[PDB]
Amino acid sequence: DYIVVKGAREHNLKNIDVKIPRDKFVVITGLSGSGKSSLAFDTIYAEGQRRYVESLSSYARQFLGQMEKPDVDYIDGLSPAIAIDQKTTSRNPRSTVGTVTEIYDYLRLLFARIGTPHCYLCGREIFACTECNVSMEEITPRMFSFNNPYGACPECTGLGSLMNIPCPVCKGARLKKESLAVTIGGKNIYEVCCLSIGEAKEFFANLNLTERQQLIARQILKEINARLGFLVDVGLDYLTLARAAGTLSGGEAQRIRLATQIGSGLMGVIYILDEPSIGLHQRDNDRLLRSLKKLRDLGNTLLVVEHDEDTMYASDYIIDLGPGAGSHGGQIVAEGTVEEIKQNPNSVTGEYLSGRKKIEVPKERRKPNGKWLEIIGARENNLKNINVRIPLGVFTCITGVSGSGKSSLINEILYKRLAAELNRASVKPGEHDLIKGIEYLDKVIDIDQSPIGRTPRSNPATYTGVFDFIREIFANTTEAKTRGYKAGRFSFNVKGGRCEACAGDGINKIEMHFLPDIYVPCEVCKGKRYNRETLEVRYKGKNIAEVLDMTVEEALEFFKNIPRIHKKIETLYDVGLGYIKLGQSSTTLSGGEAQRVKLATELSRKSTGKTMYILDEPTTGLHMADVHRLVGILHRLVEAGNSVVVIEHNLDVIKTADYIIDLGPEGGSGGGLVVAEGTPEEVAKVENSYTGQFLKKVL
Amino acid sequence: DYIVVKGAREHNLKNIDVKIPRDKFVVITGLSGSGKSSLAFDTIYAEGQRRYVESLSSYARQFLGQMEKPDVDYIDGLSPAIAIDQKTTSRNPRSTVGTVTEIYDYLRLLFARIGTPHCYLCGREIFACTECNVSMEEITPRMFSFNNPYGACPECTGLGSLMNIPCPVCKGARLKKESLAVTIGGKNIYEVCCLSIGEAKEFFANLNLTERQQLIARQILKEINARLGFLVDVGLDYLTLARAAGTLSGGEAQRIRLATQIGSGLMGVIYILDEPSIGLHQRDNDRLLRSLKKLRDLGNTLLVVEHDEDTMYASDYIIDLGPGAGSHGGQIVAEGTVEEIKQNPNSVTGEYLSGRKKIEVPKERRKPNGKWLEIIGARENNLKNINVRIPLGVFTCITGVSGSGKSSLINEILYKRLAAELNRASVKPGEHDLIKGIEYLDKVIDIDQSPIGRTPRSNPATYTGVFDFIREIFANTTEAKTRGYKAGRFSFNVKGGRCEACAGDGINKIEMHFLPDIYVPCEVCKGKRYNRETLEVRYKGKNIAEVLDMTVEEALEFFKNIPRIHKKIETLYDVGLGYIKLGQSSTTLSGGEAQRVKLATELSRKSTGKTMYILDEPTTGLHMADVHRLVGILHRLVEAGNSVVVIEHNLDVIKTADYIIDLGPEGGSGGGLVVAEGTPEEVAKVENSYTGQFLKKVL
Ligand SMILES: Nc1ncnc2c1ncn2[C@@H]1O[C@H](COP(=O)(O)OP(=O)(O)NP(=O)(O)O)[C@@H](O)[C@H]1O
Ligand SMILES: Nc1ncnc2c1ncn2[C@@H]1O[C@H](COP(=O)(O)OP(=O)(O)NP(=O)(O)O)[C@@H](O)[C@H]1O
Ligand SMILES: [Zn+2]
Ligand SMILES: [Zn+2]
Ligand SMILES: [Zn+2]
Ligand SMILES: [Zn+2]
Ligand SMILES: [Zn+2]
Ligand SMILES: [Zn+2]
Repeated sequence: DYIVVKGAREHNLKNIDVKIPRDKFVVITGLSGSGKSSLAFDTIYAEGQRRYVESLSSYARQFLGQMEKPDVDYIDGLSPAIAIDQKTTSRNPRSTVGTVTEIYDYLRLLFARIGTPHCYLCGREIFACTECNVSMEEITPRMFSFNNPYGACPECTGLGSLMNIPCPVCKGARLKKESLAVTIGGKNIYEVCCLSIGEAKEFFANLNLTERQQLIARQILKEINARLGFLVDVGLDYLTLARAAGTLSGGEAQRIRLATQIGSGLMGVIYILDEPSIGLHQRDNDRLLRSLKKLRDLGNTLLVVEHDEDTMYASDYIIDLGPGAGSHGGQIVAEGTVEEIKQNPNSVTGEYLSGRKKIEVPKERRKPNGKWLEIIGARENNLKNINVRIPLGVFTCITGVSGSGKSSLINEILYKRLAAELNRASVKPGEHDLIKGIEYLDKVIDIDQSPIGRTPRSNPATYTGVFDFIREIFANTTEAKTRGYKAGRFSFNVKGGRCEACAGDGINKIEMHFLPDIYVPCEVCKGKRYNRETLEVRYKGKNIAEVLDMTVEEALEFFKNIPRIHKKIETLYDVGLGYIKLGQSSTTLSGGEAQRVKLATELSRKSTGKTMYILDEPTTGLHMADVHRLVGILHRLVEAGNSVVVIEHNLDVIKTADYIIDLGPEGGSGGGLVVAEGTPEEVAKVENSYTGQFLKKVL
Repeated sequence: DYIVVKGAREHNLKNIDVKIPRDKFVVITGLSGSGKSSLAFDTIYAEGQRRYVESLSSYARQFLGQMEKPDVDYIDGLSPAIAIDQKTTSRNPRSTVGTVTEIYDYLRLLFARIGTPHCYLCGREIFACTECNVSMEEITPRMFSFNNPYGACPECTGLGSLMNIPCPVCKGARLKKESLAVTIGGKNIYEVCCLSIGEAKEFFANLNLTERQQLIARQILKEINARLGFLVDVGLDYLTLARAAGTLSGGEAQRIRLATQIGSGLMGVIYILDEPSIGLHQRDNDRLLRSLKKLRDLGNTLLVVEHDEDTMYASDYIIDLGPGAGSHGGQIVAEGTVEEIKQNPNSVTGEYLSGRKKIEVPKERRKPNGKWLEIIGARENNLKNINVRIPLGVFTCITGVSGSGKSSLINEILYKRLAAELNRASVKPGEHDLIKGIEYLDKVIDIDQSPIGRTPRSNPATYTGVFDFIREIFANTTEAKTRGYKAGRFSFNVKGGRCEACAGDGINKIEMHFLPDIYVPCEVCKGKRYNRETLEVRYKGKNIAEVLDMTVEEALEFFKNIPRIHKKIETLYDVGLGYIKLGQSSTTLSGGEAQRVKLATELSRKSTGKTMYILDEPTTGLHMADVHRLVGILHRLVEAGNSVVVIEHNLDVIKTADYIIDLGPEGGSGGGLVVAEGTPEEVAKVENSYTGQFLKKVL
């Protein structure tokens, strides 16, 4: 009844042991990069998945790949583990929302059972019609499926789009003309799938059937209603069953997977979730928590990595890691219920939970200086031809419920148009007329969690530009002048100073007969990426490799004398990356580390006062202290004369914003409008706004 | 706490429902082809595997394939399912017994922890030696692994055999010369792996370590001892950790998988096993049952398809299907504990359990007629250069414990030599000198469970030769003579009578854009495999397609007038295939059905009295009634003047044999000898023979 883990030394874990209770709601918390995500996914999920995959067939196990064995002594009390995260892929066009949620099969069964046959030539009711003289075969569930030759459209082989343009025959219905003739309640299968989830649930609720039809089709109706209710309680009440799976975002895919797992009813499975509440409005938090509790009540163990206060208060057991990040983290500081953590004096989460540390609402807010950005005729996706004014020089937050269209309206329209107008891009913008006020801006930079590189030749030091200064100060030493060296000698990108064996990468590729490529450190350079002649030069007792190896915190004291390097190192420390090292490969950096590197690079630049920054959910996977630091950094950037636009669902970040734009009042076809605009105080006075109500409650 | 299954209609299941208790020892029983194996594997295992695979990554799920959805209404209370069966594959040479059992990792850890360094050039002890002037790196567990560049032999990339001949450098050790220098207790890792499992366990038990060594290496020793004990209790105490996984047989692989599953300690997993006791001697039955109970006691549900009496008596819940096979089966006849089934008057298993029906020991036994088969210098595998005499004209059974070498000695030596001498084969026989008495035999036929064909053009009717008689009697009708037809017209292999659309196969291949090939019935012939002109001819109110469609039981009454067809149909009914149809495709036949078809074909032949039949475990997946029928058929074949040699572990079949040859007294290197020979009464008088003791107890 316990999951005993001993000798966990994965990544930065400091040889810790823990006993996680089974069949309970367990939440893991900690600072960003403190090792909680590693401790969960790389140890427990990896072991649970491997112990089940290895027992399967040899062909399937090899096809799925060989998961790396975690550095753990022994794990006791383990079950097969399923991980849900925002890591979806396009996969294939054959899969849609209905197929993933396993409701299309029930729809096919219902249409085969109580469907009403019809003639596609004469339009009358029917197994043959005396008017059109056409004979039809027996009704089977296989006919309504587009994955079989009996029902798939012959022109587009049941894909709905010739390889992409829509199929002219079925117009994307993915089914034969004869199959679509069968209609239930005046709507065929395609029309039912085209409806929204809530609309479909309402239609099924009030559907009228005869006594025989109700008697024969009851379990199917019950299952369909239960699955639709699960989907609604999850939060995706605006989606359509006919939507392709690839087009869904990470959060939508994760929530769909959660709903499918709830519907399946699997028992004795360890579920590991990575921030289920991300990309979700505050009003859906209670429903999400209820859904999580319902999933747990099926006989499953829940391991949720969430920093939400409501999730903390609704959990059974909380495990806190820290007290810092990187080399300062990897230890269990607090453990117990929420009350024990709140009373714990050495817990980072408890300090914010008890109210000792909190984000203070500013007493003064900036005002626009007559410069505005106007968007005219925004009609992309569900936008109802609205016009929005975005003030310049202030901190602007775009709020609204999920599916309101804020992410599309920002990313696919404003950022694309600004990039085309300023950076001379080659990407088609969204459906809009024109943008007024572009001349007030000079450049636009988008900050996200995408990796900063794909090769080991890119490092945070090189990205921030401090590597050039380091090379110059190394070449300015007495030894370099004596030996006639150049500033480019101390670089792993130009031949002459780097090691020729690994070409400056520091690693070598070894190919096995029946195994994938394995990367090992270079033997000639011992992973130092430099030859002996270059490494012979030392400045202040340290060489170039030693300088690259040390962390930002050590570099702060080491480079106190040089002001130009000191400024960049101080910026990197202020963006919260004091534990990282300058020589770390960009391929190993996480999303948060890459975002912090980009923020530090933007801060170090000489702002001209005509720069616009766009951030899409910057608080993904961030603790309360990380949120406070990010708010401070954003406020500093705004005070630097630039403009910041952030799409955020966190109330703490929202309450500190200067301008708020609300999109709603619902999601999907029910949204795309503008509800409230202005300062947070003004928005809090709007009655018909959920964000306004939550802001009024917070303030 | 229950597994509720409703509306199960897979294959021949007659829409049954059942409630299987959870976390209990459950045994499913029934006649061969009664639908128990289908009801278990195709429904429960398929659903449990699919509900876990679909939740995994898209790339892994598609790589592992898409399991077919069973025809079941709904299943409640399900967990991920693991199926263990004799369906292993060669896979890759990179996997051995130790790697599969997950003991090689612990061996590497132990050698890295308490290993004794040594010099491979001077032979002295050592991190460098002042004599050879050679420096060695730090000892790490990765060095002892052959799947990494640090330890793999460079000549053969860590495979142990260049692509096959052994690597001249490492001589199959799969490791570098420096790695093998580290020895624990006078033996390196390769020598430890080369030892038998029991010998290795004994060596580890009496291994002497210092106080510090014992303190630092205790968990590893405990895990190694536990895994070795599990392997011994399973029954494979003669295997070697260095043996390749591909060379293992089906039973050995299944038992290794069982031992690995026990060692892993997974919880909340439904385990489905297909005859775990097959290929195992009676003396290991108690140990196997104890191992199964220990595996269940970890919090798992056991679904065992076994016909053993001891398994029935050691189980918690028994579900019995029947009462017949094929169309007569697919229903739950009895359900409850062993006492309830024994008292049940309409249970097939209970009738044999209570003693109402039993196999009677013959009161007289046949004697050899001076004709014997002599094998001289049999040295293949573990045979210790023994000579065996096999009498001719009688029923001979080859017994012995697992690993004694009976299967090798028979199949790879005697059958191969007889085939080369008589049928003019091109397969190299085993290590033997010569065989005396070959001139007494005319031909040798081996009967196994391999499929009788790979195309739909082969059917049991064509295999037995009755199809030619059916074609002749169809062409002898008045209509065929009037239309000038030929005997070859009513055949799906020659153009002229068969349907040209499907070329007589009856199915068509349809290729999808992103899906594998799908086979559907031919539209032109409607699956009848004949054109309208041929089908127009009817004999006694039935056409050729109708004749092919009907079962053997109906054909018995239909073809009473024709004696030649009646004899073959009666033979097919007597071999227990009265439920099968003549037109069934050979690709869909199971192993038991194929074996019965081969037995019927052999029975229908005109025996010349100089034929030898070899059967390897013919009682695989057979009920008690099936065993009785097989014993009767074998006795009839022996009485037909031929010779039968059967390698069987079942005591019921053994007690009815005329001659018994015992190989032992142990398995592996401890066996390969001859213990007892003669009649079962004589064998039962041998004290140092487990088979003799069991025969004495039975008689
Ligand atoms: N490729 C697409 N095809 C059809 N409809 C789409 C597509 N992409 C988005 N939509 C819909 O158009 C709207 C886009 O809203 P979007 O801006 O993506 O969501 P949001 O309000 O920011 N919520 P969230 O992503 O959950 O944080 C939603 O109603 C989507 O369902
Ligand atoms: N390819 C191989 N390489 C090495 N040893 C082998 C190989 N095949 C078999 N052996 C060994 O040689 C002997 C062969 O015995 P075998 O006849 O296969 O077993 P058996 O006594 O019939 N038992 P079972 O198969 O369990 O019913 C055993 O000791 C095996 O471990
Ligand atoms: Zn009509
Ligand atoms: Zn189409
Ligand atoms: Zn190098
Ligand atoms: Zn030496
Ligand atoms: Zn080698
Ligand atoms: Zn045809």
